[PDB]
Amino acid sequence: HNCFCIQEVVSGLRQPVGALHSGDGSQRLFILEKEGYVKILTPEGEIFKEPYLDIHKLVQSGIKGGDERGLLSLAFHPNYKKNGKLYVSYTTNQHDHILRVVEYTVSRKNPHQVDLRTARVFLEVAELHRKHLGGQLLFGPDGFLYIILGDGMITLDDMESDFTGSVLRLDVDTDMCNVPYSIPRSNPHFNSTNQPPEVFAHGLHDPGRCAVDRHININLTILCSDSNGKARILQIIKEFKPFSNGPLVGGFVYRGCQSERLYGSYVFGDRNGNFLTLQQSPVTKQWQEKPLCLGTSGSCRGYFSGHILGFGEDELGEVYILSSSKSMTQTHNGKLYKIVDPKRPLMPEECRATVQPAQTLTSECSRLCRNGYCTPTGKCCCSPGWEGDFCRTAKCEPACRHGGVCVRPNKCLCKKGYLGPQCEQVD
Amino acid sequence: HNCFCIQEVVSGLRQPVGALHSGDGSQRLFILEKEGYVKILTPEGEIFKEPYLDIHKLVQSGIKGGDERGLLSLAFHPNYKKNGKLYVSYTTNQEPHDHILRVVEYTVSRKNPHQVDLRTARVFLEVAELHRKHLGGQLLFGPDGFLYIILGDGMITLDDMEEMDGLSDFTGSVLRLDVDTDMCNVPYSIPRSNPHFNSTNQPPEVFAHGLHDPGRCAVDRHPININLTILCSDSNGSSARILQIIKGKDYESEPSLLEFKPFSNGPLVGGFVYRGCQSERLYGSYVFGDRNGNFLTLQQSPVTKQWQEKPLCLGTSGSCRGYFSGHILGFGEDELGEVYILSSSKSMTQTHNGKLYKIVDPKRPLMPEECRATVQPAQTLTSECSRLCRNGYCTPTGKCCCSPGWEGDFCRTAKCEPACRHGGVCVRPNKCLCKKGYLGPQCEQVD
Amino acid sequence: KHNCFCIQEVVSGLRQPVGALHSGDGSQRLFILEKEGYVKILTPEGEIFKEPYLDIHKLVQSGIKGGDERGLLSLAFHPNYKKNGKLYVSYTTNQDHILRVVEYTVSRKNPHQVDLRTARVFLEVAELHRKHLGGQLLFGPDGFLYIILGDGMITLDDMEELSDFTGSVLRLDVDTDMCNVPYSIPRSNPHQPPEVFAHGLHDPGRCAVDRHPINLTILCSDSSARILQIIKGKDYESEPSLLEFKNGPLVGGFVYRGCQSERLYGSYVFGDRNGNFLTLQQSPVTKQWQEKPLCLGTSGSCRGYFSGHILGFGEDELGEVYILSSSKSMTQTHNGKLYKIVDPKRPLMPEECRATVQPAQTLTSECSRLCRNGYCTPTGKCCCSPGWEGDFCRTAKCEPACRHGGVCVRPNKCLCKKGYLGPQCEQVD
Ligand SMILES: O=C(O)[C@@H]1O[C@@H](O[C@H]2[C@H](O)[C@@H](COS(=O)(=O)O)O[C@H](O[C@H]3[C@H](O)[C@@H](OS(=O)(=O)O)[C@H](O[C@H]4[C@H](O)[C@@H](NS(=O)(=O)O)[C@@H](O[C@H]5[C@H](O)[C@@H](OS(=O)(=O)O)[C@H](O[C@H]6[C@H](O)[C@@H](NS(=O)(=O)O)[C@@H](O[C@H]7[C@H](O)[C@@H](OS(=O)(=O)O)[C@H](O[C@H]8[C@H](O)[C@@H](NS(=O)(=O)O)[C@@H](O)O[C@@H]8COS(=O)(=O)O)O[C@H]7C(=O)O)O[C@@H]6COS(=O)(=O)O)O[C@H]5C(=O)O)O[C@@H]4COS(=O)(=O)O)O[C@H]3C(=O)O)[C@@H]2NS(=O)(=O)O)[C@H](OS(=O)(=O)O)[C@@H](O)[C@@H]1O
Repeated sequence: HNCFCIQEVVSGLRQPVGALHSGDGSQRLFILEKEGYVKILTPEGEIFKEPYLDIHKLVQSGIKGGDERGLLSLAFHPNYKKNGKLYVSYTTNQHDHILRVVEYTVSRKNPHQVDLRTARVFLEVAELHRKHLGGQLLFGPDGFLYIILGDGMITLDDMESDFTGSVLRLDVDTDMCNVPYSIPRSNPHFNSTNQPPEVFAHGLHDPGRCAVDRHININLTILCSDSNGKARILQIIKEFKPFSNGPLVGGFVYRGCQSERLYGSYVFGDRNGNFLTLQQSPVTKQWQEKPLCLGTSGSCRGYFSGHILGFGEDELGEVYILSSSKSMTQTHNGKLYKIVDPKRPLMPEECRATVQPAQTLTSECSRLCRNGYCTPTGKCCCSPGWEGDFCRTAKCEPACRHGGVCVRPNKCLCKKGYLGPQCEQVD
Repeated sequence: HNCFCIQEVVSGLRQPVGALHSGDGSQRLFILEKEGYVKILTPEGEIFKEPYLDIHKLVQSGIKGGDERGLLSLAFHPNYKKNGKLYVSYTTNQEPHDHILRVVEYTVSRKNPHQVDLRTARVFLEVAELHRKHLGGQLLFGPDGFLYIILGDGMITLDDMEEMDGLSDFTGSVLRLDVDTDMCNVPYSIPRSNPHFNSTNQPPEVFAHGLHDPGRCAVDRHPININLTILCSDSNGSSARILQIIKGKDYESEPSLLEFKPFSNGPLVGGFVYRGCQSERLYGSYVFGDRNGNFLTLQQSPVTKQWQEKPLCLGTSGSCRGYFSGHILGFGEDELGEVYILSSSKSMTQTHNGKLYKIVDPKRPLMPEECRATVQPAQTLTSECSRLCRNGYCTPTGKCCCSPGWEGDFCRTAKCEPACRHGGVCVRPNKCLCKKGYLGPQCEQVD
Repeated sequence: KHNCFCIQEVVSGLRQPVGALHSGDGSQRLFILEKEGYVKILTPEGEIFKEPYLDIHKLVQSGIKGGDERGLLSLAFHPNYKKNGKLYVSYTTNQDHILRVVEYTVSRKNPHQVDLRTARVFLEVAELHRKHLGGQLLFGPDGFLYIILGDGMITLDDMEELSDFTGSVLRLDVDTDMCNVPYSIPRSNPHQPPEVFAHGLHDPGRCAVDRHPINLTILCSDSSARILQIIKGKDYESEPSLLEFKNGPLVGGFVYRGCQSERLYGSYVFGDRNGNFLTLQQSPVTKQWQEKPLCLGTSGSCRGYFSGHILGFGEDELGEVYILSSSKSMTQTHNGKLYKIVDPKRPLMPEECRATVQPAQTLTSECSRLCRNGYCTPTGKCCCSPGWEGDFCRTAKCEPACRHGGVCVRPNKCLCKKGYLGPQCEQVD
């Protein structure tokens, strides 16, 4: 057989929706739980007791299976190793609910938990329903943040926002302390003032997890599965197939090292673990499906528990399955499964990488900027009432007098003998 | 009424940390900048363009407020007018540890009395440091002629010591070295009066220990039947305490000479003993002050011999004002004995506008008849050592210590080992200039 | 150099300071004059108020070239300013140009700002050139206003006309009740136009004015150096200096009547552009004038020099004197400085020189409180605007008069009784 196999890595999870790495060399795997938690899995296989991110109070999650509200996606800044920037999309309530896209920053004190005080709202998408929400975040090799939103089943209500069913592309590397993101010049509606500049492409309804090929001859490829009504696949570069009888969870482009034959393949799978591969003809540019099969080889088995909720990718490129059921949710037993090529060793010699354990932030901005926030580029944006280079000097208007010092905004520390808000009074 | 006043002398300084004179009669004031500069203020009120000392590349200085790294202290040898010797303590990181607190000896340029010859650096001590607070390192000479070094505890915990990675037996102690030595191996010798000079357990340099985060210490010279008095402010952990320094005491287990809750604007920056001339009433008094210019006087009860704090007030009299800009960073004393405060703020640092302020007694003239002194302008080095000793270094006493490969009274003759042969001349150490007919590194072979 | 004085910097960041003075209201404020047309307040604690005391830089024509004397020239506070808030200002404007002397009044709402609407033009002297302008304002111990004007004109220019006032010392009485003319002529004036008290000056520096003398004394410098004593009805053309001395010509002078310096009391001090000072003192024995040099020397922080060139002098309410300096370099950098003269032989605050600040109060006179449709004379009489009459000008005047019992509410506006129409209620309905 040419089949692959599924190996259980961890269990005891709650409604896992995805997993990914930070690209800092630490080979940590960050697991997303719908209720609003992000947990760390170390390379030795331990789950840290303290969540990396706990926002379950902010997050509105649904009870019933099929309620898509919750924590949707996470993307680490391409330069997270130096600036500790990460991005999160979740649902909350204030007009049913509102889909947020927020930036967070890792604690300068602890590289394994996020400083919750560093939240910055980037986008707030008004939502009217609880399905077709999308919410995937990813960075392209251009360095830009892509946001993939469903349509939220809005149509006649649209006549009465404007971001649903589109792929947004923001530039998070801005110096303007006014706006959290700037629009890249390449966007199709930059400075048009008729369509939103953030919109890069539209027309999505209920997209699954999109496969992201990163490859020279082409910069970036995003393939999405989509099921408006009972499936179709869509390409964004720099209707694609008549397959039937499926509802696809999503897909990935395998760039791992354990499987030689799977390299470069687009893999898609449905709720029940039926996997297919997509192959484009370089000659005819037409897409074709071949099933990918699972079979048991010792410990790694040709099956897994429950239903697929999302996919994972570690820093070495190996891909994962995240599963749960209605039985596994109340029992608090979601699982993380690795996809293995049983034809190949578990650690082929060429696939070894040395763990570089995660270090605290070393950048000049995080170290000295305290009365404001740090942009991903490093500019320290001061809070109101501060103006230093790192916002360390307070502003007092009117100025402190009789030698007073402006210690905090509009607060004068007077010398003995001088009173009043600006030390203007004598005796 | 009975207040003092504060007079601005110069501005445009960069994070000044202290000021002092060289005792050579020139009435120059040397101002210390944290980033690693020493500037000269002439008696006529001029700041020289060229710094007296520029070691800002050597110096590791800190950005954060509360980051104490930088140029810490300076002390002129008691005989600087004759030998041009000065001592400097700064933090650097060029040699495990966080940074290293060095105490170095420099010597004024023999061509220019207003610049120090940077090539004459001699490292005396290198104290490994682990943190960036409680590390203050004040340098001063007592009337014994010895160099006192006052080091904080560098916030080094007891478990840090159990590894003894960087020896740092010196933190939290007062070191006392004898710099007037002739041994060219060691830079300083230990005075026999030291309490541990033979003890193989305690360090011989340690004169007293038990300090944590001491401010600038007041140095009375009695210029009261005792030879030496040194008072330091100290923060045991907030409830500021003041300490008298006497041979071989441990100030975790020694009574603090006074304890008073702070004024809440800041802990005590430090203090001085006023031996100036402009103010009659202030003579002999111990003054201490906090970050915000709250000044105290220490007065002993003749009845109980107990010390007590008494406040001093500031008030405006024309140009002389009862306030000043920013926060106190350090103190100053000129050659006539008048005391100064150096101030800066967060706003004054980026503007590069630290200031030097003179403390004035407005009840007295600015130049009372008796306080007049004649300026003796600084002269270049005339000592026999600086003039003739060229292949080595000069000890503060005058002995010329040769570099490896040199000998002579003033190290003027090179050494060749093995010696040059057949009339050859030893021109540089281990280089023979042979006469024609004789070859080889020592002219040993005959042709 | 045992007897020198010293210079202590008080404030900087000024722009072309030309003088400083106090208001004699007990507040110990020091009012600094900036050439471009500003007057700034320096508090005794050494602060400069953000808002100027007087901002007339739009009205003022000031000069660019070094040696162009146009700008704000002088300021003098009325001797009773604490009660009536009257001040006088001399500046140049061009509507070559015209040297104006105007009266202002401190805002009834704010004692630290001048009500710009209370201007009263007293004199308008036509000028033809930009040098030799003088224009010093001062009140003598007689209570009269003295105005000291230079002359930048030539005889050919006189015939082509305009100013009967240039090169004279005018003496006006500002304490008048006549609402027609802003000033009346004192009977003692030698009555040249009646305003002239003495004439014949050319290019005078700042004149010293002694108080606490039995006599009246005003000394002026004039262009080795020439100094003049001013007396009623005197022609100073071709008149010798009091003494011969001798280096720049003299900027001006003052009489030290301060308290910090014992030895300097009663002396006249003069200085040139570069800080070379001389002193004139009358001998108590023979009443004769005598010259003594005054030197500057460093005493610790107090220094025997200063930056740039002297532009004018200052005097605070306690009588201590000041130097105002700038250079061609300090003007572009916008860094003029105010320097205090100190006697280092004496304490900075001698026991006997202490005075308590009486902070400035809003106007309390009956006139400023009740006179609303006119202006207040320094005496207290309320002078009505056209179309108003009465003790406090509170009753409007209607011409022709209102008829049929109508009430004259606003000037030439009748409030008619029911049954009567028209601008004077002349028509019956
Ligand atoms: O403000 C205030 O005040 C408020 O507050 C609050 O409140 C709330 C709360 O909260 C909640 C809770 O909470 S807690 O606390 O408790 O936690 O509650 C509430 O609410 C909620 C609830 O729930 C309710 O209400 S009440 O009142 O009632 O209670 C509601 O709910 C709802 C929902 O919402 C809806 N949805 S939507 O979307 O529309 O909106 C619905 O649901 C439905 C649907 O359908 C679904 O869902 S989802 O999610 O998905 O969307 C589900 O479904 C299901 C079904 O039904 C079933 N069936 S049965 O019959 O069994 O029943 C199943 O399935 C099935 C079927 O049939 C199929 O399927 S399908 O898809 O098609 O449908 C299939 O078929 C099959 C067959 O069957 C066979 N045959 S036989 O015969 O044998 O059977 C064969 O043929 O085979 C086939 C196959 O086929 S295929 O497909 O495969 O080809 O299958 C079957 C089976 O069985 O298997 O199942 C499903 C699933 O399930 S689950 O579990 O997931 O669910 O569901 C449904 C139902 O209905 O159930 O509806 C619901 C109900 O409604 S009513 O009417 O009732 O109203 O609402 C909710 C909400 O959310 O709200 C409360 N309220 S109150 O007022 O009451 O108080 C809140 O807040 S928070 O914070 O919480 O948020 C709010 O409200 C406010 O704020």
